[PDB]
Amino acid sequence: VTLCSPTEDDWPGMFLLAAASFTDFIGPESATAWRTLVPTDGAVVVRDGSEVVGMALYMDLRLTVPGEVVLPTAGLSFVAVAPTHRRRGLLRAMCAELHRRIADSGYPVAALHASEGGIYGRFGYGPATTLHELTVDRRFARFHADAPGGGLGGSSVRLVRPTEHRGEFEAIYERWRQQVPGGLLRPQVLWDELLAEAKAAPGGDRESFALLHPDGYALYRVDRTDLKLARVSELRAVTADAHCALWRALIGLDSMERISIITHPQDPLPHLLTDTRLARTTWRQDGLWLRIMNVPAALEARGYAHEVGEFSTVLEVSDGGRFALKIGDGRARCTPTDAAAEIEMDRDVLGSLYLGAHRASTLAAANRLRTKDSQLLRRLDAAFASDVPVQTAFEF
Amino acid sequence: VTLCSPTEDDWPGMFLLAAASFTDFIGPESATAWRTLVPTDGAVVVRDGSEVVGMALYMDLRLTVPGEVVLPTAGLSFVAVAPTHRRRGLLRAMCAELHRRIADSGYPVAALHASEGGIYGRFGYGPATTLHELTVDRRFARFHADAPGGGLGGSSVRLVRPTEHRGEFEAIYERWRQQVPGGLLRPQVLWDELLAEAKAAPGGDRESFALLHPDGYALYRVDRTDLKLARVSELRAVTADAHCALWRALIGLDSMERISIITHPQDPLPHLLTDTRLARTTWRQDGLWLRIMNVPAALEARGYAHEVGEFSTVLEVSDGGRFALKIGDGRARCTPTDAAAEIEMDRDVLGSLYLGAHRASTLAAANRLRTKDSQLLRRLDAAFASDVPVQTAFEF
Amino acid sequence: VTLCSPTEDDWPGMFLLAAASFTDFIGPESATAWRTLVPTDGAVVVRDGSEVVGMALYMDLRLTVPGEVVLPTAGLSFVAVAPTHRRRGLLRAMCAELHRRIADSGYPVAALHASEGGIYGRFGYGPATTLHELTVDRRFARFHADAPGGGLGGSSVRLVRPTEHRGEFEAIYERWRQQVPGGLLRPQVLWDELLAEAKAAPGGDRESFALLHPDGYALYRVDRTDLKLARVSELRAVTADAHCALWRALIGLDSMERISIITHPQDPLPHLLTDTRLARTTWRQDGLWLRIMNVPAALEARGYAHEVGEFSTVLEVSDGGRFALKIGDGRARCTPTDAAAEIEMDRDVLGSLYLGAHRASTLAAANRLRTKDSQLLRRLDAAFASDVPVQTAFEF
Amino acid sequence: VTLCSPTEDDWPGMFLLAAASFTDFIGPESATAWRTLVPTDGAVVVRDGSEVVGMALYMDLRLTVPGEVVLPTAGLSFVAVAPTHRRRGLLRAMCAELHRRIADSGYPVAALHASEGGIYGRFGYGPATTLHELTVDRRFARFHADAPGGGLGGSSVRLVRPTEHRGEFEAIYERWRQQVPGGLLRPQVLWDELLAEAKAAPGGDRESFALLHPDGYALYRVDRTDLKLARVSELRAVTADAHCALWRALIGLDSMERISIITHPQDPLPHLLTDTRLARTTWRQDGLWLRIMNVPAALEARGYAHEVGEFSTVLEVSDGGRFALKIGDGRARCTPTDAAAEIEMDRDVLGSLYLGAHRASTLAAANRLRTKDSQLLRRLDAAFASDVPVQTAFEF
Ligand SMILES: CC1=C(c2ccc(Cl)cc2)S(=O)(=O)N=C1NCCCN1CCc2ccccc2C1
Ligand SMILES: CC1=C(c2ccc(Cl)cc2)S(=O)(=O)N=C1NCCCN1CCc2ccccc2C1
Ligand SMILES: CC1=C(c2ccc(Cl)cc2)S(=O)(=O)N=C1NCCCN1CCc2ccccc2C1
Ligand SMILES: CC1=C(c2ccc(Cl)cc2)S(=O)(=O)N=C1NCCCN1CCc2ccccc2C1
Ligand SMILES: [Cl-]
Ligand SMILES: [Cl-]
Ligand SMILES: [Cl-]
Ligand SMILES: [Cl-]
Repeated sequence: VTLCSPTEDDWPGMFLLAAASFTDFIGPESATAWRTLVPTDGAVVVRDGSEVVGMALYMDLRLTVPGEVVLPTAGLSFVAVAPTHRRRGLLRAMCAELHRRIADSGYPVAALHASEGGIYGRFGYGPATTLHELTVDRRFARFHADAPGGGLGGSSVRLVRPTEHRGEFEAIYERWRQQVPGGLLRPQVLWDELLAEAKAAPGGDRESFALLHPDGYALYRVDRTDLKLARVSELRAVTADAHCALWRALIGLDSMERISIITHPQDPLPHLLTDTRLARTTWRQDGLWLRIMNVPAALEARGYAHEVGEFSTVLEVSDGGRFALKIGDGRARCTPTDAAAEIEMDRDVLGSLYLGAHRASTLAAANRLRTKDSQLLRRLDAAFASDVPVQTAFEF
Repeated sequence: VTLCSPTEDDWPGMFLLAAASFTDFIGPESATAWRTLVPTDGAVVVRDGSEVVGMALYMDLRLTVPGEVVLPTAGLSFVAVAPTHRRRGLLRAMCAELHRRIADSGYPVAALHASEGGIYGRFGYGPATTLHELTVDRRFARFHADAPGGGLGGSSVRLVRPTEHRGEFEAIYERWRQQVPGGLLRPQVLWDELLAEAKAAPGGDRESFALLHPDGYALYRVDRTDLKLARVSELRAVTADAHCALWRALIGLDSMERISIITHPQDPLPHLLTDTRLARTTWRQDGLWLRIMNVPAALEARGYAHEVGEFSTVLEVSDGGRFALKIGDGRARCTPTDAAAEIEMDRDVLGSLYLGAHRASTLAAANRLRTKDSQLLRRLDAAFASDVPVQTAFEF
Repeated sequence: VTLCSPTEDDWPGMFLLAAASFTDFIGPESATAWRTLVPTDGAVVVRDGSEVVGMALYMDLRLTVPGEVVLPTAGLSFVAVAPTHRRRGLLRAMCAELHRRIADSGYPVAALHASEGGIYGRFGYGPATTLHELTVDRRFARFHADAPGGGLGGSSVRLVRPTEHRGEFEAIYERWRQQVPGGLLRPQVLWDELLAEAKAAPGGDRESFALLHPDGYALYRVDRTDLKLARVSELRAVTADAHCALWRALIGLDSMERISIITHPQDPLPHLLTDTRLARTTWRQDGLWLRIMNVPAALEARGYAHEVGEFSTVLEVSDGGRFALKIGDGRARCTPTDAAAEIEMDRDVLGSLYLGAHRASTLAAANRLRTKDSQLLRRLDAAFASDVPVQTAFEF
Repeated sequence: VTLCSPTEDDWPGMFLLAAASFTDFIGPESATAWRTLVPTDGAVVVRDGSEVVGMALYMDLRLTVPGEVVLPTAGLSFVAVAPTHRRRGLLRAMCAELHRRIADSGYPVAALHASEGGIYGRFGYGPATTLHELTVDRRFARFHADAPGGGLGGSSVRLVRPTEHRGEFEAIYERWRQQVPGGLLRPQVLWDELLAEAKAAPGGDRESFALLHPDGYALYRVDRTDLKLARVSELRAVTADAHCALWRALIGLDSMERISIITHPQDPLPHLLTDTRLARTTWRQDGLWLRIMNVPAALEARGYAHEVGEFSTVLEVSDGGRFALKIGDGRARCTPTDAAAEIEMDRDVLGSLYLGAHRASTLAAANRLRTKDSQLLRRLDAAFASDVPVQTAFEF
């Protein structure tokens, strides 16, 4: 059993492993498109001794973090171990090799979407965004008097075919992703894939439509089995007017009983309606997971809340070093030290704090971060918070 | 049709209306116990012209708000209009009369639990706490290495009969409620009621048991139909050790598949486990609703976050006046002014901000609070936040 | 933490532990009745250091094994560890103490019903009977021309109240249990309990009725929620005529859609009908578990199939010794030896073979019993088989 | 209404009748492939008077029976009567004609799979194999210490594409079918059909994968709707090592919650696991049905258990004659006699005994076989039993 970078001849075997490992396997053609984001030496395989019995790779991504800072990010994906070779340490060996390559290549952070929640914490990844499914019973939905875009005249939203307005979606999404923590740059190939998913499939998904505003769009389709459910696959809005206008149009889908969307916990939708309860949370789960590869680079690159006054502390990451951390005027300086630690946490915990989705004091209450200073906790809560709520861009 | 305070002879008619209006009607005996919290002139009825066709009352409560400040609070309850007298303006008339009496009596706030989410916003109530149901598949649940109380020796938790340890539950709960925003004083009669609900009922609920720690307790029972589900009706813990220890014991219920609890969005439970996903959010809803009766009294009484630096603004509540609001050193001063408003919101919106459950910037994104200054929004978000997360005490 | 025999003062604490551990806890009064079968020193408890945090006991039973031989049998029951004291080795300590007492008292076998299937194998217990639920859609059920009791005249079965024919049920059951492997003597107190379960409960089970034949009876009741399902709680028949007659009567329950029974895999019911498929197997599970305490006493006491010719072998039980085993003329002699083993198995595997419910060759195919001689396997299969199929008497 | 052998021009009408009669109708192309197994004069049709209103045929098969003896077997299939011509005696007429041709052609046995369980007993067919669905919750599944193939090093199983390893599956299956009662020779055309079913269908079944061992294979696919269920369509293993290894790999399908298989009642899978209950029996049904066409040829051809000592009896089959039956040294001699019968049974009952799936004493308890000698019953039980458990090859 040996570990190495795959040659072109290894890819059919990798696709076989993938097809048997991921029920949602996107298939050879789509896999090949996403492959254009995998750098040279971004992939490892494990051959028996011959067929591939393990694989993993990362893609070159661009992640927005608080303060509208964009970080090069290694996006782990296509991770699989053959059902015949479980419990043999293959995942650990593959992850170790990739992390070495990712660190040596100069990525400050790595990221992934987790197939299960109990696997990646031990490799330093913490859940950093939260997915929130809202299901609206639109038959009762009525907008509040305060909601934007309620006046007389024409509507600002248009019902369109997705493939005919690619440029407008691209430009709107590019604006969104640069200003929202969790945003990812979506390259041309991923727009090819997205629009391909928009068309109907025989025995599969129904046709997708779009609602288009100058400052926002929604892509939706009727559910394949529940014909009174419309599923919004993606809603991106850059202003409050655009967000409200798009939801007015969606609630105008009179043939539907329910509209569902995977969104974030701070989606203002419930407050747009006269009955906030109509926007039911039907599902909650971790979204993006983060491993901080370089602690000082990551902590210095991020913007911090201006409201908290300047403060200094000493942070130890359980293996990843000890640092004097000074935060003031929305910026951090993070330098080596051997002074006594005031805060301790595992590497994964820092990932969970990093985008502002989890509060330091909540993690402290579970003893995932240790300190004897509750004032320090309040300061970390406040500093690491994000002005603009953390969102999830797209799964990879 | 006339409106007045009920006499003793009106109560049988009120119980009839209640039994037909609330499927969860606690019954005459329990209603009579809760009645001991209703002040003289705390109730109104509407007679036809004779039977009672409308009723409403408030109870004298004590609500903890951020900064561990306890406010006298009028708790609206037992609100009903006969199915024969709908759409006749009875609710509006009853609420107006009660609010007048509540304001004249000197309550700074009123509160309630809403039967539906679309009714009480127009009377000035905003949802101020959030209920979060977690369902844990305990068969996979394993505690993180970091979690408290994992070492060798004896356990600190005892399995006990609720009725034999009333004093210990009372004292633990009293500690909890004084330090947590949303906490309510639970008087002797409500402990009588709680322990009465603990016993089994023929054809009804099963017997309740308790898990008792020096600094926490849990009350639970097996679900009446799903015999592999244990429902935690109440878990109150004053330290992280107590909270973890109680959950270790609950996950030790080997005869169960699932443990469910109605808790709050910042419950650290998910982070106690090696797989955070096992703590599934199965339900989300508004808890306590708040109407601020006196804006300056309420805003001055509350503690504010020390992290935000001193700032001043002008707040208009849509009918309830305009105020110069100065916040600094964790305190507010709130005085009358005719200077131009920098922030505007309806009265209900202020209730939703008041305990820290909803962010000003989220409400702004729905246009429920209007300002042209985003720095001011960040400052309000930070100031109104609560060090200790907002929780829900008990339904009334 | 200490282990000892309970005093009278320990029983309230034991009932508390029981009520919290067994959702089907029969309650103090019934527990007290079953207690009459627990010998002096038949119970152990574990106190903290004080409350009981662990308990286990055995009852004095009489088990029929093949050849209509009745063995004194220690029936483990009421086994529980507090949810607060899991993973502390309490079960292992309690089982070790009880097994020592059971062995020293002279029981050749111990037995139990398992709450879960993965717990008791490591303590030497193997599943020895198989429960088979049959559900008959009686609306299509038609008896085969060959089936007994189809001729003209009066019926031999009577519809009766269970409490008025106790003596007849007792005598029929006593005949059944003496001739069927798996049969248990049912003492007077267990008949008191059975007939008490026969009456209706407010909000609980419906009233039970009986169908009575000179050589058989059935006890049944309509399901509490599914009113078109009749559940046969117990059917005991000593002749084929009685068994068929009782099923003719049950299929005569014209108000029902379905009749269900927990029976054994060799129940002839399917073959009584013109469509064997109508007797659907809706559930399959282990029934009685057996631990052979004394290998030679147990193997010598049992009758063996006369069809297999005399043969000799050497059997090793993984800890419980090595024996020269000679089987011929339906009898075994089983003596100590140090000669090379021809068959090896763990103690639990022998329990699974002992009543004839599992074939040696099936267990060999899972490598639970090791031999290099397939002729020996065939001989063991044949010898250990039971003329009269293995059944399950009652749960304890 | 006349009955005759179909001409080429009758087949479109037969396919129409088939498409309207079998919801699982394999379609014209597949029907045409299976047709290659139908001998000249192996089919009958009934025309109105013109369209076909009835049809039936048999295929030339090779069935393995105990003692690894292979018998030519007429496999009835494609049996249908038009919904317009029910209750007209068409089935009886078609079956009578085919049985005459089958008997005259020299087949000792005929066989079928029954659409319903109440139809074929009256034509002499008895259910002779038993299908057992096991559903494994693989998330809890852990192998016993005794289970084969648990040691260190590489795995012996490979994950492969079915179409690329046809030869290896063929050879493994050929070994299996020759040594297992119930085995059927699978000709080249049926391997063409099987591998065609392996590919994905748009709006239909998902792609199939294989797990390949030198001495065994499994074919499986994810369920089309339940994406956490993997269905094993076929598992064939010639050694215990191969069977265990294949199940280790299947339980290694970490993306699945459950693995299901249609197997037989003696599958050792449950005993491979530390918790035998995890292998849940979720479904039970008759598999292959057998009609013995020639009683002495069938009874003489079969091998019998060597364990039972030589014995003689007189068997009457209700229409099919009376015979002196002598069984000894694993062989039977079966000759005509007019001596008094000691055992009587219908022809279908003998089919149910023939492969060892049903015990003579179980059938006696339902009065489906009559004798006044219980020693004789024990001898028949033992003699007709099969060393190697009866299995079901493939449906036809
Ligand atoms: C984009 C994508 C793939 C892909 C394919 C080829 C290449 Cl070169 C790169 C990525 S995929 O793995 O086929 N499933 C994809 N998307 C669906 C949901 C994401 N899942 C997938 C399962 C899996 C497995 C380990 C780790 C994470 C996740 C997150
Ligand atoms: C404590 C209680 C009552 C009560 C009874 C008598 C007296 Cl004097 C005071 C309170 S109750 O109304 O019978 N239902 C109670 N509890 C159950 C859940 C609370 N629901 C109840 C329905 C209802 C109706 C309007 C407004 C709020 C809510 C919140
Ligand atoms: C008869 C009986 C009990 C009993 C009570 C008191 C005395 Cl002194 C003896 C027996 S019981 O434990 O309350 N549940 C009983 N019957 C219901 C089903 C049996 N279950 C029960 C759960 C359990 C727990 C460990 C081991 C086995 C089994 C098998
Ligand atoms: C192989 C096969 C057919 C076939 C087709 C053409 C020829 Cl020439 C021979 C066989 S089939 O009848 O179309 N359905 C087949 N298989 C599916 C399951 C089997 N069912 C089928 C329904 C049916 C109808 C009566 C008797 C038995 C069974 C057992
Ligand atoms: Cl989002
Ligand atoms: Cl709460
Ligand atoms: Cl039984
Ligand atoms: Cl099979």
